[PDB]
Amino acid sequence: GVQVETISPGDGRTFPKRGQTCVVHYTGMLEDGKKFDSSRDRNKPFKFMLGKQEVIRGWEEGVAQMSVGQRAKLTISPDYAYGATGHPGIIPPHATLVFDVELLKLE
Ligand SMILES: CCOC(=O)[C@H](Cc1ccccc1)NC(=O)[C@@H]1CSCCN1S(=O)(=O)c1ccc(C)cc1
Repeated sequence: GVQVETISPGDGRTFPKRGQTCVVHYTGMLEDGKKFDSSRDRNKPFKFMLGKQEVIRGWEEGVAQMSVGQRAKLTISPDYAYGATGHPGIIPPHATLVFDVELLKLE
């Protein structure tokens, strides 16, 4: 599933609701720890609507547990990410994914 390990705490009271747009900054890594993507390096937060299934299951469920302001490490097993298929061109089959995600704002 998805594990959430806090880096820096959020407000502990404002949690994303389905239908809201989560605004975040993230870095993604495979098990070797190497960065394969980063919104921070583009200096532009990434946005997604919780519940629209436009991000992997680990992200919908992991970010849903965070509060605004929280920065956490999300460790996602393959079944909650790309499974046996992977995402051709960047994530191989059977990949556990680790993301550093900071929930910046809700819109
Ligand atoms: C039910 C499935 O939804 C999705 O697999 C998506 C769709 C998407 C891919 C790249 C950029 C934006 C949106 N990606 C991710 O959920 C995940 C987490 S959210 C950040 C994006 N990425 S990722 O960082 O793991 C990734 C980066 C680049 C590529 C090309 C593919 C995946």
